[PDB]
Amino acid sequence: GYSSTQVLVRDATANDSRTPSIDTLDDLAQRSYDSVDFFEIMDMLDKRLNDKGKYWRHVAKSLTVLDYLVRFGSENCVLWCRENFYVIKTLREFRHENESGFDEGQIIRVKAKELVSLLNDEERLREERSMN
Ligand SMILES: [Cl-]
Repeated sequence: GYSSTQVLVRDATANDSRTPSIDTLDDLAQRSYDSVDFFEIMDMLDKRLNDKGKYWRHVAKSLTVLDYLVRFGSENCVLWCRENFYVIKTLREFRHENESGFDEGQIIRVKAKELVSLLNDEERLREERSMN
């Protein structure tokens, strides 16, 4: 019931201790230039970027994917972020503390602040994308 690309996004953002591999990130960036795949990718990231609490790994890993797409993927990836900028901005406020009382949300807030800064700086974004 999944397309190839959907399987790839699901694995890249799974609730586990792995970080998205460069191979998978590059696959997603390349596939984002195909409009059918682009929409499949973003729909899955939308779901997982909007997760919370003990499922924070879905959020963290989706933010990793999203940053990579903004830098290396199609222009459509940038367009999506600007449409959905409010949601990305809210991730700067993401909260979750684990059983040990450790703040698992901090990594998400840091990632989100860095992505918001990049998206707010058109020239820097365009320069990075051009060099990539
Ligand atoms: Cl397929």
